[PDB]
Amino acid sequence: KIAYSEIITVGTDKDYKTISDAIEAIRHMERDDSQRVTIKIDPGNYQEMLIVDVDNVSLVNAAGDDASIELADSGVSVSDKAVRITSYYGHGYTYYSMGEDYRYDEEVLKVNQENGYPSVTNPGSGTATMWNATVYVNADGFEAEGIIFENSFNQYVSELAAEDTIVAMEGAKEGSDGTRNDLEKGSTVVQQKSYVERASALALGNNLSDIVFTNCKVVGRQDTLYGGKMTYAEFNNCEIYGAVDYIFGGMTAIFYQCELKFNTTDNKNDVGYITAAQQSSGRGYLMYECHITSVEAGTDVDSKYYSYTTSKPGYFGRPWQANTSEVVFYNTTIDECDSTLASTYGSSSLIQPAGWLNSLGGEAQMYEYGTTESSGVDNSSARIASWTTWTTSDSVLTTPYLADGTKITLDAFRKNKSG
Ligand SMILES: [Mg+2]
Ligand SMILES: [Mg+2]
Ligand SMILES: [Mg+2]
Ligand SMILES: [N+]
Ligand code: NA
Ligand code: NA
Ligand code: NA
Repeated sequence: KIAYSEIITVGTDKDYKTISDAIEAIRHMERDDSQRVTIKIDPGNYQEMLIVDVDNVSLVNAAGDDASIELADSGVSVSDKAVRITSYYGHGYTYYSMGEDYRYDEEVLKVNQENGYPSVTNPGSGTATMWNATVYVNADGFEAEGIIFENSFNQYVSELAAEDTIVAMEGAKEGSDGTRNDLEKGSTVVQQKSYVERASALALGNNLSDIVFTNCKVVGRQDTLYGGKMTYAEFNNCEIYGAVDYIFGGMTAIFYQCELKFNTTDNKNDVGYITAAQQSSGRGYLMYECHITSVEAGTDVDSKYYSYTTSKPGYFGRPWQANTSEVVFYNTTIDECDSTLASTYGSSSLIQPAGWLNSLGGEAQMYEYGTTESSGVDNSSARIASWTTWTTSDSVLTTPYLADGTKITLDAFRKNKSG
């Protein structure tokens, strides 16, 4: 056991050299679980996977109010005032670096590369690996400020990925620019739809409380951000990036004044769906005064595959749990789509007129109140026109009240301490 420290630092001459090392130190502290530990991280690029299994821990950028969450170099780099926590496993591949707990281990890598075979087969999607999440939060009271969480699987070939041995397995998706193992460091060819599969940046476990992200960014494509059932999490002034089902799971979440950025390519089938909610009961997601928008070429993504001023139009979501899942879009501002893509895909709005799809789990309690369309269109009458049990008039609210009478407020989506 080591002493309690309320604040510990990460950086080349700080308390700890890696974020992993700092979390491991917290596991050894003589502290009550109620005593918070803040990990104050120097700006830098941290090629690490983390399991946060310690209560009341914060990850914060040492740059404070002057933190950046900007990407650079077509996704490959970050601002010098950014803290990026990144890793690269995704569905369909096994990795010589992967250890028994499904996380990267440099010592396992060395053994496996000497042996000529991996030691652990990647399950891929699902809760065994948390969709290969970079950061898996499995504790109460977790907070983060000014951090970029990323899975690079469909963003770029990282240093560590290029040095790993990556094995295509069941479900591997690849296009025509080389197999994943053969790509060199810095390649962005993995942004293409033909290489896309599920790879989470950030996953929250189930039954967790008091999780809050502030001024963070979460970077991925398919299944970027997961949160489990009965977890309360808030994302305040964050940026969430993705394509298919990029915010998913059964958490009771608030996205307060977030940028919701479609991270898609020119490929005609590369369409985004913001939410894929999976509640069996109770409250779902509250998207409160968010901005539906797009990534930018040269900072976030490679212009080779992103040729227009916006993403093509996408959708608010596709419910994963039938009937009982819940998402509320409240006071959303929706970009106008690039005029060329608007014509091609039949939508001036960056959200398709139908709004939602039944193509995952079915219909469920998907709501919209107070939309501003920057294009000036009014697609209210078109929303979910093909749905039969949750219909347009259930979804498109004229007053800010849900079907059970609940007023749409932040507090409606926070934990009720008496149960
Ligand atoms: Mg890779
Ligand atoms: Mg597949
Ligand atoms: Mg309305
Ligand atoms: N940026
Ligand atoms: Na860890
Ligand atoms: Na799987
Ligand atoms: Na790298």
